[PDB]
Amino acid sequence: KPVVAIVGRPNVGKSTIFNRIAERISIVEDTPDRIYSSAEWLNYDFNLIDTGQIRQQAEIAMDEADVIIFMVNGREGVTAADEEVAKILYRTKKPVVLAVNKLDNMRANIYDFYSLGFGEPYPISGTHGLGLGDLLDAVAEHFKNIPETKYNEEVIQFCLIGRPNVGKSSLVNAMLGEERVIVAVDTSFTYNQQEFVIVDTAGMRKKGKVYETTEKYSVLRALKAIDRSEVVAVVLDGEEGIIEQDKRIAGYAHEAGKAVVIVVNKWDAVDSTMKEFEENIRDHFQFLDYAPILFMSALTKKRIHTLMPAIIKASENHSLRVQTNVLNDVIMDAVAMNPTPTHNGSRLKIYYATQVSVKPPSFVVFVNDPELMHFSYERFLENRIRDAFGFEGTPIKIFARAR
Ligand SMILES: Nc1nc2c(ncn2[C@@H]2O[C@H](COP(=O)(O)OP(=O)(O)O)[C@@H](O)[C@H]2O)c(=O)[nH]1
Repeated sequence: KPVVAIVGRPNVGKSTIFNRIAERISIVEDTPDRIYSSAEWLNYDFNLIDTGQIRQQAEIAMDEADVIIFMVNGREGVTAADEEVAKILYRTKKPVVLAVNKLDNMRANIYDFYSLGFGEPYPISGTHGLGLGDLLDAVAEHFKNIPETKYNEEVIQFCLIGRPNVGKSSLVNAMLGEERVIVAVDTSFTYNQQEFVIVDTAGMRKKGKVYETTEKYSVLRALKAIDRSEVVAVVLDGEEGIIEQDKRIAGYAHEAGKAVVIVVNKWDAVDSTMKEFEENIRDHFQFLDYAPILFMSALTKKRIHTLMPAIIKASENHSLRVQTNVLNDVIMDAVAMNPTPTHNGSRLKIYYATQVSVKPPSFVVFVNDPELMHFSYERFLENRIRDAFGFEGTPIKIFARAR
């Protein structure tokens, strides 16, 4: 069932590798010309795809395929022509893997290929079919995060999670009632003529034809939605306040690496009370600090509009992709301020940094010794980055590898 797309500028072995992991399909059940299932022998199954200036491939590809293999040529390196393909493929929420043709994993030791910014290279000799098992290992994993429900990439998916009676049902409509908004297990609406989807909106429709089973099945119901949403809205109870489950479902988002927002509903029904309740939230949600605290009301529409904007802001950042050149200026700037730690002689060195993921954005820092980068410096960098391009709404992770 999964769908994989080899992409890259022409004359890089795209056509070679395809035959490696190729029989064709014709008049059999499908959601599509020129589709193939995986080379039957192979460990796993999925569909391959022929995509038919390369902008046409790149879009048609990321229209119809949930894991994309972008393939350069390492005979003579990261071509000018290549960097524009990457630039096209930066506009996708789907995974991407980096095939580097004709190399020894040795000839692979090139920071240039990391720059392109889709993570680690995976070298592949093509004629001998070396280094390929690792590639399909790096691809297949993503099959485990492909949702069985799919939308156009320009659709934006989100959810209103929390404990019961807090506002979830009331508050969804108040938004839909606004004139900017224009009205299937989910609600598929538009705002400013742009598609939107509140994921599992039967979190409302089910609970009122059905006596409330128990905490377990509803939370699970919610965490399953979170797996499909890009922005979560953790929507509290303004009278009642903090607890277990709010935190529990809200902690899963950060641990899923999800764009979070903190809505405080039933604020009409509240009599300094903000900033004491804010730092009360920031105490008990001291990981969610990037995410903004909204003090709206569903019942009286108070600040109801302070919402879809904040989502778009969070959704925009969750995707937001930084230039490798600027980023390193920021990082070189980091150390000149605060020198790296001493481990009595052995000091940490930061050679080179680069973006690799999004949803949520993720950076690798290349160093002399990974464990020498203690978490303290790791966050210092994180805090520096956020004072540069904001990223206010989203989590970001910072891995680190030996050069
Ligand atoms: N009087 C009163 N009304 C409540 C109480 N709890 C909930 N409600 C009402 O029921 C609604 C519950 O909100 P809802 O959006 O359904 O939250 P959800 O059930 O978690 O989606 C509120 O807007 C309140 O008017 C309560 O303790 N007292």
